[PDB]
Amino acid sequence: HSSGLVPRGSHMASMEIFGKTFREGRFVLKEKNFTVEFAVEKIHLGWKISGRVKGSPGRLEVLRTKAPEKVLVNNWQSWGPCRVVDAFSFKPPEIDPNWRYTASVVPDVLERNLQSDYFVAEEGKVYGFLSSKIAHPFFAVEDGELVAYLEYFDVEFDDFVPLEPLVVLEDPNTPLLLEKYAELVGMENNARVPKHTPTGWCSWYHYFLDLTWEETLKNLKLAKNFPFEVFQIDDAYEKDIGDWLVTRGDFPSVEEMAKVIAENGFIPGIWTAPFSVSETSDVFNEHPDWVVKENGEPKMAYRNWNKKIYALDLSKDEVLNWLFDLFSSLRKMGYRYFKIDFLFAGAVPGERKKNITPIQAFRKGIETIRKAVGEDSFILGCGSPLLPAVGCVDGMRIGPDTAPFWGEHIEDNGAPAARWALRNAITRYFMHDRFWLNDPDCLILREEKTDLTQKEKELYSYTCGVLDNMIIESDDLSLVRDHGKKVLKETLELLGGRPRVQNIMSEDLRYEIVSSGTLSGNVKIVVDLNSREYHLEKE
Ligand SMILES: *[C@H]1[C@H](F)[C@@H](O)[C@@H](O)[C@]2(CO)C[C@H]12
Repeated sequence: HSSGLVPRGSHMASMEIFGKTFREGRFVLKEKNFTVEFAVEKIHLGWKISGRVKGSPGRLEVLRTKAPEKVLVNNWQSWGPCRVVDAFSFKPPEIDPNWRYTASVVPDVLERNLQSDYFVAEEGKVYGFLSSKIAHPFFAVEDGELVAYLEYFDVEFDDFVPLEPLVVLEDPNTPLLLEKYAELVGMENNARVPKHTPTGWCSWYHYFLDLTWEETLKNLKLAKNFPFEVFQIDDAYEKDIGDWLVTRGDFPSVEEMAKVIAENGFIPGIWTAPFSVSETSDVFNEHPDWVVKENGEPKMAYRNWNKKIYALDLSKDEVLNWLFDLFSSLRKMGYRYFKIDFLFAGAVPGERKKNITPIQAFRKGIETIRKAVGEDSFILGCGSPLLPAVGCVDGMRIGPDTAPFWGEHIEDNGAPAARWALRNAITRYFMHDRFWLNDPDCLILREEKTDLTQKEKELYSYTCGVLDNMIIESDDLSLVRDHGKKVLKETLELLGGRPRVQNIMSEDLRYEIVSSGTLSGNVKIVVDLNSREYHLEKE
């Protein structure tokens, strides 16, 4: 009555799991420096590999199989591409040293080989890891083979710790597979998926760093005529990166800002970059030992605001206690919506006080933030590693920044452009209502001080509505007139459904997207991001 299963098909015959022929079973791999105990089990729509590892697994090879020609690949963080690429014509990108870790947490890979983080898909199969709690899970294409790895960053384990589980799903319906992968991720990490999604206003994509409190107050008054729940102050108010409770210019205190917003009937929101401290900040120069190091010196995590930005060492209790105090204080002031940006800084490789992986460090930081703000606060992640944030954040930015222009000829390289922001909202659609609520970035609906056309505004906004994503507007509200108000109202009527991108493996920016059971019934939108055209059907 033996009941173990083995793949029947010829492609699956290439599969090697921890050096073993792929079939159901329990297995052990003993190497010089580590030991893995693992199990392969048949699950609905595929297979699941799980287990435990001890020793020094380093860059642990999990799976090797033949590489498909056309693969949907995924960058580890918000801004980076999720796109279909030819596996064999890859050339190593030039990586800007100011933003190296946005490209990859293991840039040594990306400098030689095509990399995908967390999952990779081909038409009819999905390979995907269900978590990133200790190791960083990634795939590389190495001379025609697709290889799955768990990167432990030289950390040694005296006792067994769990592997990040790997699934291999198979069915002709690729969107279904991605949706089922994401359901498994959500269960593995106890994803937060709020039943209510906030609407709101954000200052960034009109004012940028030039926001003043005078302009903020003008918008706070006008916002009373818009369907906004949250009113969120973005980067501009703070004296420096890390000095979150010190304000600049005409801004009142951080506490005062919250109270003005709340007295005006909005849920107050605030932006921080909580794992980042700039070289000029009070907090860094007061606590130079609080940052990740390289040869005992502070390691640059990225360069922005025209200065070197360092990463907080989230293995340190002093650091976690400082974050806890900060976010507790914010909650006490009345903020209930927190946009937390540049989160990848917390996971940069480097020297930390405790010998834990960068992913373990990251998880401690974001969990600390979660505890501080409480259950009833909404956390929106941004510039963030995706799988390690599941279970912590409520909302997640899943694309590069939008901008007040389309970017018809702008390179797909994670820089701001509405075309690529929207592309990622489409290709990472399946995370929505499974990992978290997807944030496609703000709608820019003004009719002046913008390079966007009316058709572009419609296309972006209606797509986001069909996708049931977060809807946040970012404009000088004075400059939003009848067209912009109408687009918003119509977008909000498209929400509420269960969306699917039906041709997720598309190579030419033309997508067919359906959503069942919206507030407008069943809907379909077909979009072309290069021609900037759409066709929308509503029941
Ligand atoms: C991170 C966010 F992705 C973006 O929306 C905006 O908040 C800024 C402000 O510095 C770029 C950073």
